[PDB]
Amino acid sequence: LQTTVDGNSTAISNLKSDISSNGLAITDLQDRVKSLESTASHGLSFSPPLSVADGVVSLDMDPYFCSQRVSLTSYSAEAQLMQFRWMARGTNGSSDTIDMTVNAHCHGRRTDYMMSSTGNLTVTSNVVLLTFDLSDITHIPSDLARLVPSAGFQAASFPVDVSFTRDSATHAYQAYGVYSSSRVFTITFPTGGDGTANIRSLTVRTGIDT
Amino acid sequence: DGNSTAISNLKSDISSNGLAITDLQDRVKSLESTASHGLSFSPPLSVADGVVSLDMDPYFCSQRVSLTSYSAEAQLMQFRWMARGTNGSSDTIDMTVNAHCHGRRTDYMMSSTGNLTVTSNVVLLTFDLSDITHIPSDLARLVPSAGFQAASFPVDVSFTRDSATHAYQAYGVYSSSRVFTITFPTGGDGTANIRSLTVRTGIDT
Amino acid sequence: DGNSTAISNLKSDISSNGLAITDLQDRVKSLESTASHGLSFSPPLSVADGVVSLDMDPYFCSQRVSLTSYSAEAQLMQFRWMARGTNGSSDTIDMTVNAHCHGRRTDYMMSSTGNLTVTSNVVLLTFDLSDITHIPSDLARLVPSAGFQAASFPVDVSFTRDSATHAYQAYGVYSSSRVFTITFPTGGDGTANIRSLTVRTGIDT
Ligand SMILES: [Cl-]
Ligand SMILES: [Cl-]
Ligand SMILES: [Zn+2]
Ligand SMILES: [Zn+2]
Ligand SMILES: [Zn+2]
Ligand SMILES: [Zn+2]
Ligand SMILES: [Zn+2]
Ligand SMILES: [Zn+2]
Ligand SMILES: [Zn+2]
Repeated sequence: LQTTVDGNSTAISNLKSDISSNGLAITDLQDRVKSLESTASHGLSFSPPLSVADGVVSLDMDPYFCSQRVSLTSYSAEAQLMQFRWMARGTNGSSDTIDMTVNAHCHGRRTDYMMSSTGNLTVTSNVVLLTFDLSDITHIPSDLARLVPSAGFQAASFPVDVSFTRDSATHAYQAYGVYSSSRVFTITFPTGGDGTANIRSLTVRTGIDT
Repeated sequence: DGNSTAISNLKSDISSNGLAITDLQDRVKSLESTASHGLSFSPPLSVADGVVSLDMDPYFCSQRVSLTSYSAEAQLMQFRWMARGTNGSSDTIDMTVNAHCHGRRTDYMMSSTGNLTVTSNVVLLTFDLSDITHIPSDLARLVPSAGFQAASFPVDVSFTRDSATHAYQAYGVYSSSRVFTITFPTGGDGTANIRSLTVRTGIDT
Repeated sequence: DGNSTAISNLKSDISSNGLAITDLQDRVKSLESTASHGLSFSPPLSVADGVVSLDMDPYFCSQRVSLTSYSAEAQLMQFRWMARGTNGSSDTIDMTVNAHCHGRRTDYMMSSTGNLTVTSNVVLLTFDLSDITHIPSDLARLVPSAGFQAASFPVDVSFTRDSATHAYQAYGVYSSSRVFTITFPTGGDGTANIRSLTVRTGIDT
């Protein structure tokens, strides 16, 4: 009986020792888990144009502007040469309309217009305004987005080159256009004289950022 | 019996350890669920030694804190290029070419002092990179992008014919990455000679 | 013997706790190895309060879900620039300048007021920002990028001399970030006056 009690006491002391070892290991774990819980990269999110899908972070790229070939580079979208007819509308120095043959070269988010006319435009003053509304294109191109300027571009007048024949002589002017809305721009240019007169063989060259 | 008290005390400590273990298990299971553990990066994003970068083509873009336009130096290349009549001419003509490369835009300004014999009212004139002998060091600035190659593109031409100037808004098209052909009116019909050909155009590379 | 049973029971629970601890140590070691810990982000990527962004120059690019071209408003600046003859002229000439700033491109359309006295067959004409009257607020739009400044660039010029028009494909080059000089033929020799000078060029900013 004395040996029972004394032996059990030694066993208890050994158990105490094990419990303290577990106690210490618990504290080390608690410190380690506290440290892990403070990890800065935990909870990261990504704002457009960055995005995550199934743990893969990507840069979302507009193919008319940029692409990747390992590094971020310029546009991958195919260029187009659009060909259509556009009835331009004279105002402010003309009441007439003129049918323009238009080639629109769309490359990246730049669209360059090259236009020439058949027929003529009667003018009454030394300056005329000519309006280009997308609704007046004879057979609207499918890719309409390429003919609409960006919000940034729309905010300013932009240069337009014009040439035409008046009294069997060709005149040419550095002129300007401006968008009155996303679908409509108007150009203003000298007519090469005063009074009622006719100009023909009108060419318009300009370009826009889309 | 003194032993019984010691046993009762040990039980309480074991139970305390158990509770702390359960708390740790819950916290570690929470840590294992952390959404950011699974993260990788797709080009043009890349990671090296824990640093995540945007890899940038210096001909297109750069950083000055924010992502901005190209840092690559522009170049004004000057060289001669033999162009080849390929329809409406079987003649050739040596062009003096200035190529202004700025970012991924390359603008051509060409002129000639020679003569081109043409046989019809339209001529096709071909520009193959192989016909540049004194090549510049960055020949990739003369190669259009895949996207740009997909369409015809505007070319202005001017020349003299029978002592008269002619100028036309004309078009070119790449038949391959190294070759484009311009198509333009010759200013008349039959066999004739045109002089002082100027060509102005540009490409996106 | 009774406390012997109780000691066996305590032993079993202590053992269970130790094994639970070993498993937690393995899981925590694994968590400590997590590759995504300590990720950082290099310009133009940045992080603020755990949100990772692409910092975008609004004159170059923007996002509309995807990374796209500039959002900044275009501007048509109008000002007077007094250009200075720096070879083949010691004269000055006042230019009316429209600068069309769209994204990081600035296109100049200039027309002259008055006559420029030239002395030779080529003139150099200098455009220093200090000579602009009523300097725009966004002066940054008139300063070429470091990349652009590295090369000469095309400039179109036209003017009148002795009642005849002349027009040349010419070139300019920046001597410093604030100053460029254009070089062009004057259409003759000796002392003369040219008028109605127009200049058209563009720069990447
Ligand atoms: Cl006992
Ligand atoms: Cl324990
Ligand atoms: Zn006129
Ligand atoms: Zn973690
Ligand atoms: Zn002709
Ligand atoms: Zn138990
Ligand atoms: Zn286990
Ligand atoms: Zn003077
Ligand atoms: Zn001349």
